[PDB]
Amino acid sequence: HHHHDLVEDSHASLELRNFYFNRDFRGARDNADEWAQGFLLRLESGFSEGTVGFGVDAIGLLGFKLDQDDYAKLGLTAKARVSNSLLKVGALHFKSPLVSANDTRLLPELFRGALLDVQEIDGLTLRGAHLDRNKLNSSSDYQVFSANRIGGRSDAFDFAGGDYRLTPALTASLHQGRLKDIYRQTFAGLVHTLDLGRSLKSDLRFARASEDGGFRELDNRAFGALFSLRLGAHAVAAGYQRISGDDPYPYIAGSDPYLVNFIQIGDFGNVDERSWQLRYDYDFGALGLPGLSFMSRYVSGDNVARGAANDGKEWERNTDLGYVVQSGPLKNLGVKWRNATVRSNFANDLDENRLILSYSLALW
Ligand SMILES: CCCCCCCCOCCOCCOCCOCCO
Repeated sequence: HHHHDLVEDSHASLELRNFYFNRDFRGARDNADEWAQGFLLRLESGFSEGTVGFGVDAIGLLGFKLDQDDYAKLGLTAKARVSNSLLKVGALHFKSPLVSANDTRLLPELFRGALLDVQEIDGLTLRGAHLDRNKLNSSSDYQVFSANRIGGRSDAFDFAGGDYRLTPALTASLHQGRLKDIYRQTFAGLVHTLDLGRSLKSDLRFARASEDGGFRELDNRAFGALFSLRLGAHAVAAGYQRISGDDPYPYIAGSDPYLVNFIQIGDFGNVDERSWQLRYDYDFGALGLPGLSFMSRYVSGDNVARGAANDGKEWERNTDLGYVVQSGPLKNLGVKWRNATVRSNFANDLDENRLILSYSLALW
């Protein structure tokens, strides 16, 4: 019986987040501070029997400040399954080259709309979405979209894309989408994974955007290259990014851009910006400290447009230090410290600390 299949096969978890966030400006008059507690209840039902299985997911968000992020929200999502392909309608949170929901604050950004994931066929995975609302990570209400830096107003985002495995090691991607009445963007990607005794990942990105509808003329191009070398417990990555045209890298305001040099604070997607990144990771497991992690990265950008000049420059340093409790009562309890420093000649200098204490508990 259907209703009961929904429950019998359902799963659920609760996540607790305690979150401290600090922004210190070099213009101290813009210094923000926040201490908050969040709760996230995730409910995923099973599917009703048949060719097309139906189900329902829910996500409950509660946040309050401790000193916006003072709210409660429940988002429903109807779903429909055939073979291994999935359609969702309602509240959405997913990642893709042209649109990615953010979850780096207390509570996640959500979109409203329809998302369709077609199961991998012959090495090919197709995805598509129609979105019509954005709910910023820090707020409870759904609003229409605008574009980062660029502005505009839009009540529809659409995209379709394919990810194709040319071989087991090489994946090619092509996504096309539109933020209605603001911009159109197309993305092509190539990713090579070399697994030896140790690994090298090569990630190439190219995206072009222009205006849509009656929006002011818009021209942007963004090329990215990221090479990530895994060497035992060590990892080093080098990234290169170049933004071109009259306009900066467009994306839905509030969301995450798919730029290889997008980091804790900056996207390095300013007009004409050229940037390079070095990144290091160490996993302390082999050493005997499973659960301890460290990450450090640096990005330097130049060629940024300042009026008719191109002498804008910036750099940002990030450091992540994190520990997950491995055993005992408090098992799965995780603490993470994210520290960022930014300096530029076209924006304000900033130091930022994020401290996140998180605990996840399976209900069933
Ligand atoms: C948490 C502090 C992060 C600072 C980064 C330190 C850089 C670590 O580089 C060490 C790499 O050294 C390679 C080891 O040299 C090979 C010889 O011995 C290897 C066999 O144990």
